[PDB]
Amino acid sequence: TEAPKVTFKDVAGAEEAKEELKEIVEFLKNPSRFHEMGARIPKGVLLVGPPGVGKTHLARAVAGEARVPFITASGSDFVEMFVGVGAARVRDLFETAKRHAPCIVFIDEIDAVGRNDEREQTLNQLLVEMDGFEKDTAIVVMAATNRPDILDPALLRPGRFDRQIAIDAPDVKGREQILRIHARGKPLAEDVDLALLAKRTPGFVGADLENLLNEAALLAAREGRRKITMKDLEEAAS
Ligand SMILES: [Hg+2]
Ligand SMILES: [Hg+2]
Repeated sequence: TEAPKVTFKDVAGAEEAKEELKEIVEFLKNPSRFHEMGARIPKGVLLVGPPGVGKTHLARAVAGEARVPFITASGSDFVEMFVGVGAARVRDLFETAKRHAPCIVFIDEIDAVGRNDEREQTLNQLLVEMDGFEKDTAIVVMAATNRPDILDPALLRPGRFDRQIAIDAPDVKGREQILRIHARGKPLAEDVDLALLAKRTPGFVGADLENLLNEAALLAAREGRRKITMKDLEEAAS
């Protein structure tokens, strides 16, 4: 019931995405206004971009910026459940979401569902739940993927995820943020400059930054060293 603490001011980069999401935010902040105005918002937004680019974080920031609940679920989990259970769970998800107007329902790993009885049954239920939305339903469904081209076309038809928003690799601030988060718990030498590390890793995604630190940690750990140095980070980079 408590909206996330994360807001747009906490999201580095994604400047274009934020612009395109302004409309969703304003709707979530005052759904009654858009209803009375007879306006019409998507209700289905797909964030497109590579893994470790901050897609989930941004979606959470939308709920935070609008100070509205952020209800999460995983397409992966749904499909892992017994045949029919994933569908039943999809059903439970939207029934619960409807008791919290307005809100954001975020389906993680939509690829698992949109890309086998389990998957199909889960997908058909999601399709039905989305078509089941009335123009008055104060719900915005968000999802994320990097391969929108191999996604079941049905998920992109009008009334569903008919709004896509590109999310590129993190900018220098995004990378620094990712690096600082993953550096927690790792002993760094005084000469370690995470800000410089971010500047010198343009194009890197969350996974690369994570393996860079882990690989630096392993080197220092293997050589029996007590602290990770800037050189270790530079060596682990490639
Ligand atoms: Hg809702
Ligand atoms: Hg991360």
